[PDB]
This record gives sequence, structure tokens and C-alpha cells, in this order.
Amino acid sequence: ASAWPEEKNYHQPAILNSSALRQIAEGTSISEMWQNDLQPLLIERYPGSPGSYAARQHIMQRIQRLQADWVLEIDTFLSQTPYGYRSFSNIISTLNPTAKRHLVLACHYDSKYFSHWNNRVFVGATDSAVPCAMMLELARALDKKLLSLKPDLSLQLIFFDGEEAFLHWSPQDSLYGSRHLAAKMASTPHPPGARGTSQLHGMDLLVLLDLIGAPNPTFPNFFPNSARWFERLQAIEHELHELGLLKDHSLEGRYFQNYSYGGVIQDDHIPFLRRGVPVLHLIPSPFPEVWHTMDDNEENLDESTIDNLNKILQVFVLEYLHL
Amino acid sequence: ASAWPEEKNYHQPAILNSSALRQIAEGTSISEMWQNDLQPLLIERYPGSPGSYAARQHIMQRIQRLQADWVLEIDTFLSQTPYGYRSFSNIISTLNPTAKRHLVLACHYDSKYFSHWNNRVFVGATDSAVPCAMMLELARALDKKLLSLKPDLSLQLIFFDGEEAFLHWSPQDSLYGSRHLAAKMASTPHPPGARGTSQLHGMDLLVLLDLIGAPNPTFPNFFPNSARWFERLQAIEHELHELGLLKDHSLEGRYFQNYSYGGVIQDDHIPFLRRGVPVLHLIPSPFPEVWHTMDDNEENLDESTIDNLNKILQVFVLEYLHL
Amino acid sequence: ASAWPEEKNYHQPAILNSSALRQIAEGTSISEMWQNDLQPLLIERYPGSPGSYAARQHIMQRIQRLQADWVLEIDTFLSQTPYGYRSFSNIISTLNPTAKRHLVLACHYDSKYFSHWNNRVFVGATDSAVPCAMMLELARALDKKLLSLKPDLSLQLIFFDGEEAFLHWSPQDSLYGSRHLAAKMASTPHPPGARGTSQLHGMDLLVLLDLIGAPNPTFPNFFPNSARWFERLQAIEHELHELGLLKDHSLEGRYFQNYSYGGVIQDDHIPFLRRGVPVLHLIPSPFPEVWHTMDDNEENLDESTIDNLNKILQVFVLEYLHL
Amino acid sequence: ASAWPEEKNYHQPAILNSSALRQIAEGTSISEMWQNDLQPLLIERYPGSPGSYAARQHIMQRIQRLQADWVLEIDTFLSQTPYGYRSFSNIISTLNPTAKRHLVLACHYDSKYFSHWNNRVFVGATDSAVPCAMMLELARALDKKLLSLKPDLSLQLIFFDGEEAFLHWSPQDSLYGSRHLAAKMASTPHPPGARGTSQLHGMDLLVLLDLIGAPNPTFPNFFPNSARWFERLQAIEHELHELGLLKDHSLEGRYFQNYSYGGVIQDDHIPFLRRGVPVLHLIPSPFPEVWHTMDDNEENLDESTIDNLNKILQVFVLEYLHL
Amino acid sequence: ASAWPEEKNYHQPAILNSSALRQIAEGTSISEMWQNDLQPLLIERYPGSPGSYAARQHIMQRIQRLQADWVLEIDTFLSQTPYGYRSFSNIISTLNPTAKRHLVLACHYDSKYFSHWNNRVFVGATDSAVPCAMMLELARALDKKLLSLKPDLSLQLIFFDGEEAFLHWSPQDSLYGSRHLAAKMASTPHPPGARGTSQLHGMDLLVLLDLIGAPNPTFPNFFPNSARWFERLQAIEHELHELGLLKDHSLEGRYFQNYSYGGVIQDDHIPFLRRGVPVLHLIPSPFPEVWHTMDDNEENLDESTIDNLNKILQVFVLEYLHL
Ligand SMILES: CC(=O)N1CC[C@@H](Oc2cccc3c2/C(=C/c2ccc4[nH]cnc4c2)C(=O)N3)C1
Ligand SMILES: CC(=O)N1CC[C@@H](Oc2cccc3c2/C(=C/c2ccc4[nH]cnc4c2)C(=O)N3)C1
Ligand SMILES: CC(=O)N1CC[C@@H](Oc2cccc3c2/C(=C/c2ccc4[nH]cnc4c2)C(=O)N3)C1
Ligand SMILES: CC(=O)N1CC[C@@H](Oc2cccc3c2/C(=C/c2ccc4[nH]cnc4c2)C(=O)N3)C1
Ligand SMILES: CC(=O)N1CC[C@@H](Oc2cccc3c2/C(=C/c2ccc4[nH]cnc4c2)C(=O)N3)C1
Ligand SMILES: CC(=O)N1CC[C@@H](Oc2cccc3c2/C(=C/c2ccc4[nH]cnc4c2)C(=O)N3)C1
Repeated sequence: ASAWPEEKNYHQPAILNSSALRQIAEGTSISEMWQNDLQPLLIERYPGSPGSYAARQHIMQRIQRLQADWVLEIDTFLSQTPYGYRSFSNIISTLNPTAKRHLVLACHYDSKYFSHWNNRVFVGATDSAVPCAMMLELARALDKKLLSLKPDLSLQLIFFDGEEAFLHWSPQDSLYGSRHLAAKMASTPHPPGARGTSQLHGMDLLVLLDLIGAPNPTFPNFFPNSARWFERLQAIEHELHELGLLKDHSLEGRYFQNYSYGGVIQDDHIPFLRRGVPVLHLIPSPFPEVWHTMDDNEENLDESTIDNLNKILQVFVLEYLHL
Repeated sequence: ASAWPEEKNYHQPAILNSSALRQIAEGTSISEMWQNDLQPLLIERYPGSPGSYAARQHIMQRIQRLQADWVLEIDTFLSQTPYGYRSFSNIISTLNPTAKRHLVLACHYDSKYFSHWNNRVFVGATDSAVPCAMMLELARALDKKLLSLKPDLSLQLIFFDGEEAFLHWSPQDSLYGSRHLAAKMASTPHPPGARGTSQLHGMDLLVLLDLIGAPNPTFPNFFPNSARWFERLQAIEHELHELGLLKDHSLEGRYFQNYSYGGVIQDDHIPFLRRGVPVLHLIPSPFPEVWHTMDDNEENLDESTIDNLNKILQVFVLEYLHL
Repeated sequence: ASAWPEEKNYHQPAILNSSALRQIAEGTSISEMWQNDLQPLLIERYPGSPGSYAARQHIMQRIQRLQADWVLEIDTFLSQTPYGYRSFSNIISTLNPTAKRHLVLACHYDSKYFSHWNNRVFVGATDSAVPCAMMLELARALDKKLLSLKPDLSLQLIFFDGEEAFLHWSPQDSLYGSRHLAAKMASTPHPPGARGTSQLHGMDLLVLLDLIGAPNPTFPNFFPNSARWFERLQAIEHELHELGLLKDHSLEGRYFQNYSYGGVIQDDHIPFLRRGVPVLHLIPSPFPEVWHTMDDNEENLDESTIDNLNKILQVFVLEYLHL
Repeated sequence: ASAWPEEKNYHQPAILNSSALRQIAEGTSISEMWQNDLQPLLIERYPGSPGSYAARQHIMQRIQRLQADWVLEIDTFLSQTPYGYRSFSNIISTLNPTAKRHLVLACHYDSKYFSHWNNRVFVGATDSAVPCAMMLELARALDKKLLSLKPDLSLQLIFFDGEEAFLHWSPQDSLYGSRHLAAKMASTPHPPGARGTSQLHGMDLLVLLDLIGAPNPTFPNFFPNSARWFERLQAIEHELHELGLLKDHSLEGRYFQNYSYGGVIQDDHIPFLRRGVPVLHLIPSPFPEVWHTMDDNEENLDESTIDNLNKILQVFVLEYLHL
Repeated sequence: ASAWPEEKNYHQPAILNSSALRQIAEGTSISEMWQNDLQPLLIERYPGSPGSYAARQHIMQRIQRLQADWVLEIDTFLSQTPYGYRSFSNIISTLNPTAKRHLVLACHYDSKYFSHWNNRVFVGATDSAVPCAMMLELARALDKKLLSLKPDLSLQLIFFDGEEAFLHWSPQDSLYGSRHLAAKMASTPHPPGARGTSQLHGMDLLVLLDLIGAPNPTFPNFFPNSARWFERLQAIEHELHELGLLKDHSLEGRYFQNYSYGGVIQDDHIPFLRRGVPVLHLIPSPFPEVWHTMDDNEENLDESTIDNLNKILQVFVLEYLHL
């Protein structure tokens, strides 16, 4: 158990400049996101459905066609549920799997099982297709900058499956994808041949996106081992603003407002947190008004707020990686 | 059973008049403390390190040298960890071991474990060297009125070991010391020969200090079985200020604000709280900015604040103990 | 990682010579042990009642009066049961506490509780009065041979409390005493100051006696890590017979029969097995006839078999201890 | 607490003389059982199937036509399974339910789910349709005597649903009906209005029949708390053969041989045994050659064996109840 | 669900003729085993020792040079131990991975970690160096016959790691390598693409070889869904004797004898058994004399007992696989 797993604790960012930041804002397109990356996912897609495979497919296509060398794996597994053994599949996409340290972005790509009602279907526009698209669009924008990876640090995306409960929310029935992936990663030497260090050691920070796409989001600072990273998002939000690069956005309505949170949301991060992974949980409090209703559709998304979180996060992420 | 162990539920304090308030203030020296109590604790001191031992025996010499008849104990023990079985030594110092009831104050004397970075070392000034000292200095400062214990009630201190995770925070890898001492008290009869009542029945209240020493702390009222004692820590801070006995202090920066908390903090009280001991958790929210970084050093400690908290705590203990 | 613990897997007895075997046979007096070692125990002695103390006392009075330097310990403690919390008191007797390693002979000194039926009172002469006696006597016998101890190893007795169950044999309501103590020793550095060796690594072997004193008994060989000590006991029952020291004893009616068993029996050894100590369980299969019936008394004990084990024992010991 | 829950270990059988033993043998018809109680049960009857329903009703019509005052009780419940929730229905037949104590005879009436193989259906003839019919036959053979039940003791028959696994014998896929009903009685005050005693304290003994029907069975002795009672079946087996009342039976090929066993057999007793119930577990070791094969049909039964066991059992039972 | 998971209750062997039974017995070489399959492996090889790697290296090399199209999987995982986190590596040799069902043979290729005592090093000869060799020979003896495999069924060999506890046998310390793969398998759908079936379904029977090399072993029949398959061992044994193709072989001391065991030995099957797999636990009972003692070496092995089992075994496998 060397010392590299503690570098995370001293990692510091490579702050960008007004000129770079300008380049970053102009290099992301919320409309190409909307059509190419997000509209394909707005379909029923609970675990094991045909939706799950169409969306699982859409995702890999969008990643497969970019220049950076993304090592997609599919992590199909079996688990009991209240309706019996079902088959889930997580999507992991790694740059430099051999890099010892990674920064991770993660969301969930299942949609909650619901029966149809008045012939509408639940599709989870904010829970969590926008997150999925955000991530996909971030690899698409930052592609040329992400070739530069050929500090030992790289980037992983993760699209978890079975996040949502099948029937009735509880530890036995939720977060099926993650730990799984947690427990699996916890028990896989890293780097290879390592002897005491798991892939979780190498997880520098896990940025979980969830419930994004409604208007007027407020993200809290949930955890102390990541507060400094949360503060970098505050600073980025503020700068992109002062340079004029955010859209319909005022500071009296920031997204990253410093406000500690009492309790804990259960979400895919809990399997990695209770293994001492640092988590930046970008889930808003309060949830959207359209949470878990058939109105979590596209009509009710805010394109401005997503373009904005996209700029911020893209920036966050290149400064993390010293790119 | 008996009726003695509900007495905690009715205990009123013996409130001090202005004139004693001024003596108590006069009577604690933050400069003494800093030099004689705290500075020696500012070393790398994790469980089973030499620092640990250094730190451990020092505590005891500061209690040994006082005139009150404190009864040290080293409850040394062994426990499994992510790096093997290791050894841990609590420290307990009681007045009147047979006194049925006891006001207990506690903190933690270990330091998290960190590799050395840029030749820098983690010493944990807030976490929890200062609270260790504050407790020493309380007993120095109060020695003479404590001697008055030759309501069957006396005073206990506890310096827990192993609070901190070795690798990654988790109910398996944390709170070693208290989880041990909690079970061991749940399992010890008291007073000797009683047949249905344990030491934990005679913890009237557990006052736990943690992460104290930084500028501008704010302490929530975490529990309701202990709220009314928080209200007393509030009426004490008030009156000591309204009398010009606090330094660099304004009421628009109170330490104890009547804000309740949502979630919960894992700390060395958990094992006593889910066993029905009342807790006054004096941990601030938010945490110090320097928490679990190398900057948690002496340079970054607010001496004015600590001195102010020394006075509040010393008053509290006396009005509880009817001294 | 020193290696003191593995010595127990290399330890070979100082097999005795027939001459010696005679003496030992002549040294134990089934009518003294009946006289005083045991008839005091034949009382109603469930944990907590008057009987329990008396018996506790009796046990001590009798070890105290032997010239070997026996260190006694009461380990009183509290635990939850189906009638509430109640108080229990183990009994540990050691020579050379420091004697890093140890051979341990355990039995249980309580009596199951029962109401008074017909006007009869349970007493558990086989469960486990006799095993107690048999250990006392073993002391009173080999006394002079023990004194030798001022490879380093010595002999500890143990007389667990509340093995029996207050209501329903259920893991929650049984073995109060061993369950406790195995946790306790499983967390106690041994020797003083060790950093990774608990008092259980110091148990070379545990010999537990239970349900002894009824006629024609058989003792299976349940545990591989301890056969070889079983074997030693076949031989020590063999030789001693073929030399006529054994009264009323035929080799078709052996005690230590070739006869592996399959399942486990739940007894005070479970706490110490789980954690990986070696055990020689001398409980018979099947149980005595009078089992948990008011007929478990003296009436029904066969003076001859007892003495005839009481002897195979006192040997086996001495052969363990190279004495 | 009260004293009556302890009656079960002092309770003695009223032995039957040579003439009463005839009157029991002469009192059951293996052919009336075969045709009227057992052939109706030789259908596919996994839980929820149409056979489960047909069986339930047969068992209740057979018991309804008897003169004695049976109380039937369909305790229908829901429980997770490897295919989702499925309903199960246990059948409980009870004499004098106020009666505080009860000897309890039980089997299972489901069949294991299989998929047709060779155009063959599993009907489980030993597993356990024959035990079911044994209990209806006794109910009949012994009616007039049971009708005497207008010590405080009576009898109950219990037919479990879903004993067997749906997919893989595993703690969570098995014993659906007895894990349930155990748990239920464990928490039903009995007698009514009581305050510390559960229906399970009323279980004097649980005689569980299972896997009966093949030829040449050997039943081992499983539980020291019931060996006295397994001895009483050995005796009955002996006497009935001494008197000529058993057919095709050699004291060589006895059924109740006193060869104790080692490990446990998972079956509808586990739920009741681990909650401290005394159990007589009539299940052969080894298991019929035809076990969980399609060949476990009526062709490979043995009429003489069942009739011989029918006569033992009825006798034991009657002796238990003093009739 | 499908039907093939059931195909295992219905499988029967392709029994061999006396003429064929002769070829096999000649087709094995007990010597070109010893010098080329077994000697390489008698080395300190506790998990992670440079022996482990050699062993793992050796095994692979040997299977690799065979004609059959075996697919080796090294499944290196990480797990917690009483010395911290160590890196295990299971060996998984398979024919026709797709082969939905598989008959599996398995042993454990680790050696228990012992210090060095009087300069002697524990190589475990019967535990389980020999087993692996048996398995390796077996695939060198039948290689030609296995090629036949390009009813849907083939062969898999599993050499576990980490069977042996590191300190003191216990749930948490033991079977590192099979606990882990059992679960890895219970959650991998099989065959690819499946929706509700786990690679453990595809496990027809697990034959576990453990503790094989002493003279005069007595293998009991532990489990009944395998008993039928145990009886195929008796009949092969018997038969190969009636033509004395064996050696030093009696019938007064055959290996597989009609003597059920009581309970269970903990070994690498538990993890599979408790998910309802079928096990042929070819572990003798009682264990060898040289068990967990430094004399489990090449000098207390019985060349002849092994060449025989090697023949019994090898046959059985052809009869299972209709070759
Ligand atoms: C304030 C808040 O929002 N939360 C939720 C997370 C939890 O704290 C942690 C989160 C991540 C890593 C952590 C800890 C944590 C908690 C903690 C609590 C008390 C402490 N006293 C001294 N160091 C101490 C450390 C620790 O040791 N490592 C409290
Ligand atoms: C507004 C707020 O602050 N909170 C705390 C957690 C959450 O808890 C719930 C409470 C009751 C029923 C629930 C859930 C809940 C939580 C949840 C958390 C994260 C999610 N991401 C996508 N769907 C997700 C669902 C869920 O699915 N069903 C609400
Ligand atoms: C509001 C809040 O912030 N919290 C956190 C602590 C928790 O409550 C307790 C803390 C300490 C001792 C306690 C209880 C507590 C809680 C409780 C909750 C609901 C109740 N309804 C009626 N009595 C009731 C009692 C209780 O009974 N004993 C509620
Ligand atoms: C399958 C098997 O081998 N066993 C052991 C006996 C039986 O255990 C019981 C079952 C039901 C009620 C029981 C007990 C039981 C066992 C027991 C074990 C050790 C004892 N030492 C002294 N009395 C003692 C009593 C007891 O006290 N009450 C299961
Ligand atoms: C050590 C020993 O004697 N054992 C091991 C467990 C036990 O039985 C099994 C072993 C492996 C798989 C099994 C079952 C098993 C047992 C069982 C017991 C009672 C039954 N009554 C009807 N079908 C019934 C099925 C079952 O369904 N699947 C025998
Ligand atoms: C089945 C049973 O009743 N028992 C009682 C003792 C226990 O065996 C042990 C006791 C102490 C330390 C031990 C082991 C033990 C047992 C065991 C079982 C299978 C084995 N195969 C190879 N070594 C193997 C070792 C082991 O590996 N380390 C087995």
C-alpha cells in the first residue's frame, strides 16, 4: 500500500484563464447535445427491458465515435429483486485504465419502472437522462483535449444501471448497479499486480450527477472531504458569470450555494462513500417538482440551466486534470 | 432496577452568581494551557505509535499532578483493522468510582494517520489536541473545588483512542476506542454488586468535545434528550459576555446558536447514544476549514476562542456538579 | 509477527512411565473429592441466587488452600436475558499469568434454573458439578507437581457462569459466560504489552468438561486440530487399564472410543472455537439419562467411572505440561 | 413468569399394556388410508398450483368428517421468493385450542415444483404425501378417543405449505411455511390474555414426519431434549413386534435404531428448534433412493412399513396424551 | 425460467465396459504424474508467496501444453485478512466456456502459511498438492478423449486460492478464494445473454478433492443429491478391484464405504453448497495423521492409494461425460 492513494488529498487544480474559459464555453453545444445525445434516451428503459439495451447502445455509440481511446466495458450481472432475478448492466468507459488514479463522473441510465398511465410512459428526463447526456456531451466537447493523455491521473465515466427501486425503495431494492460495482472495484488490485491497493484507492473523486435539468437548481455541499472541490465549482460558476458566459443567470440564483446539508440522500454514491471514496454529489435539493411523475419529460427541462452546468462541469473537469 | 438511574432526568444546575462567574474566568489561564497542556500534544500520535505513548503518558502526568483524587485507568485492548490486529489504550480518569452518577466529558487523543507530505506531518490541533487540553486545563483550573467530593454524583474524563479511521471511514474502521468502552460499560455492573444497572446507567450526560479550536465555531443542538443543557451552554455564554468576561466576542457570532440539525455526525458518542446515554456533542458545524489537512496546526488555532470556550465549559461543569 | 502462537502445533507430551502412572493413580482420592470438592456444590445454584455465591466461594476457598500460587479473578459482568439484565460471575484461576501460553480446563459452574417440582430441586450433578469437582481434585491432587512452575506454559482453570439457559436454548439465551469471556480474551494483549497477540492465542488447548458422572460414557472425537490429544487419551485409558489401575473398567466398554461424530453440540466452547482456538470437548454422546431432570443427583453417579477419568485426566495434564 | 411451561420435561407417558396395544393396532386401516386419505394427494401440488388448492380442501374435508372437535385454520401469508411474491397457506388443526399445551404432529403438504420431464410429474409420495395421510389416518383411528378431550394438554396437527425450495435449497428459498408460522406463534400470547408466554411455549413436542414411505427406513436419534421420547418409540417398536402386531418386520431391520447422528437436516423444524422447541424429527437417514426423482411415486411405496409406523405413532401419541 | 437447469437431476452415465476400463487404467501413469505434475508443487506457496506464483505458474504451464482447447482464467482478486489486504488468484480451467453445463473438479492450490519451524517448511502434500496433480494428470490422461468436445456439457477445473485460513479458521478468515468466486458466479448470467440463470446453475456437480494422499482413506457420503453419484464411485471401485487393476487394494478397506457422516466439514464447497450446488466432497474422514503438521510431505504419501483414486476418478469423469 504505497503512498499514491493519498495524492488525491493534495491534488490541486490548474485554474484556467479568461481566454481558455471563453474557449470552453464556446466549445459546447446544448443543441447537439439535445438532439444527438439526449433525445435518443428519452424512452422507457428499466432493467432488462429493450429500452435498457437501446439506451445502453446509444451511449456506447456516442463514446465509440470519439477520438480519445475510451475503453468501454459492460458489467452485466445478476441480482435478486422483488420480482425475481433480473439482469443489469453497468457501462464503464475508461481512459488509461492503467492510470493509477482516476477522476470519475457517474450517473445512472436506468429509468424507474412504472406502468403506463393514460398511455404515457415514464422516461426520466431529469432522472437521469440529462445527466447521461451531460456526460456524453462532455466527452464530445473535451475530446481533443482528452487525447493528451496518450501526475498519473485520468478520467472515467460510469453509467450505472438499476439505480432505481423496482417496487418499494429500500436497501434491498435500490442501487443495484453500484456496489455491485463498488464491491467489485473494492476487490480488484490497482494498478494491476498491485497487492494491497484496490481500484477504489485509485478513485480520486467521484462526481455523481443526478436529478439535473429542472430550473433553479441548488446543489448543496454534502461532504467535508470534497468541500474544496465544491468550492471550485462555486468559483467556476462565479467566473463564468462575471465573464458573461452564462445564460439567463444571476448570482442571486446561483446553483452552488454554500449551505451545508443535514441528512443524506441515498443515491449511487453510498456504496463508494462508505468505502472512503470522496464524493461530489451533484443532486439538487429540493428535487425537481416533476420528480417521479410522468411530467419528468422534456417539455419541462431548462436548456439554459443545462448549458450552464455543462460549461461549469467541463471547466471543473479540465482544471482537475491539469488540462 | 432502582430509582437512582432516572435521577439524570431531573437534575437542575446550581447556577452561579455574577461574582463566581468572575472568579472562574479569572482562574483559567489560556497561556498556561497552551504551554503546559496543549503544546505537548502536538505530535504525530496515531494508535500504537510512539507519539501515541508519549501523548498517553503526558495526559496522565497532568492529571497525576493534581490534588483531586483522580483514578487513572488504561483500558488497553486489541482490535482488528485494515492493516491487522493492533493495540489501543483508552484513558479514563474518575473521581469517586463508586459515585453512582457521573458527568462525563470526553474527547479523543489519537491523530489520524497520514503519510508525510512535503516533509509535513499531521498533528491534528483541533482534532482533537485542543479538546484534550481543554479538559486538562479544566481540571487544573477546577482542582480546588473538585476536592470537595472527598447527590451522589462526580466527574469522569475519557480520552478515547482510535476514533479515527486507519484507512477509510466506516463502522468497521473508526471509533475503535468508544465502541469498546461502550460495550464494556454496558457490560459492567455498577455500583459494585448491583444486579440490573451498568456503568452506562450512571453516565448522567456525556459531553463530547471534538473539532474545537477554530475561528467562529457554531455548535448545533443535536439531541432532544440533551437540549436543555444546550440551553444552559447558551445562557452561560450570554451572561459571561454580558459581563465582559469573554474576549473578542459578540453575540452576532455566538458559539451556541439555537439552530437544530438535520442529519447526524459519526463520532465517539455513537456507541453511547444508541445505548441510551444522553449526549451533548460539542462538535461545530461546519467543521474547521482545515479539517483533516496539514494546516490543522497550531498556527491556525484561535486562542481567543478557545479561552472563551474554556470558561463556558468550566462554568457548566460546576453548575452541573453543584460546585 | 513473532511465532509464540504456533508452538501449540508442535507440543508433544512427556508421556509418563508406568511407575509414575501408579503414583498418579494413587494420588487422587475420589472420596476426598466427593467429600468436600463436590458435595458443597450439590445445591440450587443458578446465576444470581444465593447458591451462586456460595458455590463461587466454595470453589475459591478450596483453590486458595493449595500451595501452588493460584491467582483468582472474578469477572463479574452484565448481560441481557429473557427476564432482564442480570449479573453473572465467571471464575478464572491461573498460574504464571505471564505464563504466556496455557492449557486450559474449563467447565461450567451453574445449574439450570427450574421451579420446585413435586418439591424437588435441580442440581445438575453431571451438569456440571462433577466436572467442577473433577477440576478441584485435579488441583488438590497434582498440587505438589504444579509448584514446579515458580518452553513456558502453565495451567489455567475456568468455571463459566450462566451456561444454561433461562428460558429457551437460543443463541441469545445460553453461554452468557463463555460468550462474554471469549470476547474479552479476544481483545486482551498477551503477554502484557503485546501488539498483535490476544489471550486466545495463548490458549494452547481448551479442555471442557460437561455432563460427566453418569455411568458407561462415550466421548467422540469431534475436532481434527485436537485428535492427537484425543489419541493420547485413548492410550492413557488403554495403558492404565492393562495395568489394572482402572476399577470396574473393561476395554469393550471404553470411554474414549474410536467414533468420529458429525455435528456440533452447543457448549461453552463455541465462543472459543469460532475464533479458532483448539478444543477437546469432553462431553458425552449421548447425554446422561437423567439429563435436565430432577434425577440428575448424587444417587445416580457412579463413583468408579468418575475416579477412572479423574485419573486419565490428571495424567493427560502432566503429560501436556512435561511434568 | 409461571411454572406450566416447564411441565413438558417432567411429563411422563401412560404406558399401554399388551391388550391395549392390540386394540391400537387393530384400530387403523392401511387400506382406508391408502384409498381415502392418500391417493387424493398424489397430484402435482406446488404452492399456488391447482393442486395446492385441491389438497388443502381434501385435508380439511377429511378432518371435518371426524367426530372430534377439530378447529381448522388457514393461515394464508405472502412471502418473497425467487420468482416474486407468492401466497402460501398452512393448515392447522387443533383440539381444544385454549388448551395451553399441545403435542404437535406435523408434515408438509406441498410437492416440489419441477418442470415435466418425460411427460412425468413429481408427486412426492414419501415427500411428503404419505406423512400427510399418516396424520389424517391417526386422526381417524384415534377419533373416538380424542373425542374425550371434550394435565392441560391436547393435540394439534400442522401441514405446512411451501416447505420445499422453488429454485435452490437455500435459507431464503425454503421453509416458507414454518419460518412463517414459527415466527407467528413465537409472538402470540397463549393462553389468551397471557402476558409472557407464546403459543410456542405451548408446544410440548413437535413430531415432524418427513420422507416416510420407502422400505427399510432407519430413523436416527437427533435431539437430546427428545431422546427420552425417541426411546419410547424404540420400545413401542419392540413391544408391538413382540406381540406379533407388525408385518414384515425384523428386529434386525428395526426402524428406530439408537445410532445418534451428527449434522443437521434442514426441515420444517429449524424454525422451531432454534426458538427452543423440543423436536422429534422422524426423517430417515439415508433418504429414500427415490428422493427428488420422478420415481417417488406410489409404486415404490411400502404398505407394510407405513402400517407399522402408523401403529407405533398412534401408540406414542396415545401414550403422550394419556389415553 | 428454462428447463436446462433441471437436466442435472436426470443425468445418467455412459458406463464403460471391462475392455475400456482396462485402457484407462493403463492410460494413467502414476510416475509421470509424480515427476512432472506433483513434484513442482511441493513448495511453500501460501497466498502471495513467490511459491504461489510458481505454482500458479506451473499448473498453467501444464494445462497449457495439452491438446484440448482449455480456457484458463486467472481471477486475481483482493480481500481482507488478519494481516490486511492480500491479493489472491484463483485458477479456472474450462472446456467450452459456452458449454452451458459443466462438470467441475476442484481442489485448492494454496499451502497454509506457516512460519519456518526448526528449519522445516510446510508444503502440504495431501493438502492439496496431490489433488491438483490428480486433477492435472486427469487432464493429461483423458486429453485425447476430451478433444471430442470441439447433450451440451463439458469440463471445468478449478484450483482455488486462499482456502487456508491465515491465522485462526473462521468465517471471515478462510476460503478466501471460493467464497469470492461462488459469488462472482452466482451473479454472472449463463450462458451469455441469459436473463435469469447464473453460472452456478450451469454447475452440474462439483467434485471437490481435498486431503488426498495418505494410505487407507475412508471417504464418507455427505450429501444426497450426490449420493447417487457417490455410488458410482463404489461401483467403479469395486469393479476395478474385481479385476485387481488397483494395488494394495482390499475390500476390507475400500475407500468409499456405506457410512454416512453426521454433519459437515468446512471447506471450499460451503460457498457453493449454500447456493444449492451439488457437491461430491472427496475429503476423507478422518483427516490424515500428518494433517497440518510438517510431515504432510512426499514421504508419507501412498503412491498406490493415489494411482487408484486416479483411476476411479478418471473413469467416473468419462462416464459423466459420455466418453
Ligand atoms: C459534516 C457532514 O456533512 N458529514 C457527512 C460525512 C461525514 O464525515 C466524513 C465524511 C467523509 C470522510 C470522513 C468523514 C469523517 C467524519 C469525522 C467525524 C468526526 C471527526 N472527528 C475527527 N475527525 C473526524 C471525522 C472522517 O473521519 N472521515 C459527516
Ligand atoms: C428532497 C430530498 O431532499 N430527499 C432525500 C432522499 C429522498 O428520499 C426518498 C424518500 C421517499 C421515497 C423515495 C426517496 C427516493 C430517493 C431518491 C434519491 C435519489 C434519486 N435519484 C433518482 N431518483 C432518486 C430517488 C426514492 O426513489 N423514493 C428525498
Ligand atoms: C428532531 C431531531 O432532530 N431528532 C434526532 C434525535 C432523535 O430523537 C432522540 C434522541 C435522543 C433520545 C431519544 C430520542 C427519541 C426520539 C423520539 C422520536 C419520536 C417520538 N415520538 C414520541 N416520543 C418520541 C421520541 C426518544 O424517544 N429518545 C430526533
Ligand atoms: C443436534 C445436537 O447435537 N444438539 C445438542 C442438544 C440439542 O440441544 C438442545 C436442544 C433443545 C433444548 C435444549 C438443548 C440443550 C443443549 C445443551 C448443550 C450443552 C449442555 N451442557 C449442559 N447442559 C447442556 C445442554 C439444552 O440445554 N436445552 C441439539
Ligand atoms: C449433512 C446432511 O446430512 N445433509 C446436507 C443438508 C441436507 O439436505 C440437502 C442437502 C443438499 C441439497 C438439498 C438438501 C435438501 C434437504 C431436504 C430435507 C427435507 C426434505 N423434505 C422434502 N424434500 C426435502 C429436502 C433439499 O431439498 N436440497 C443433508
Ligand atoms: C469440520 C470440523 O468439525 N472441524 C473442527 C476443527 C476444524 O478444523 C480446524 C480447526 C482449527 C484451525 C483450522 C481447522 C481447519 C479445518 C480444515 C477443513 C478442511 C481442510 N482442508 C485442508 N485443510 C483443511 C482444514 C483449517 O483449515 N484450519 C474442523
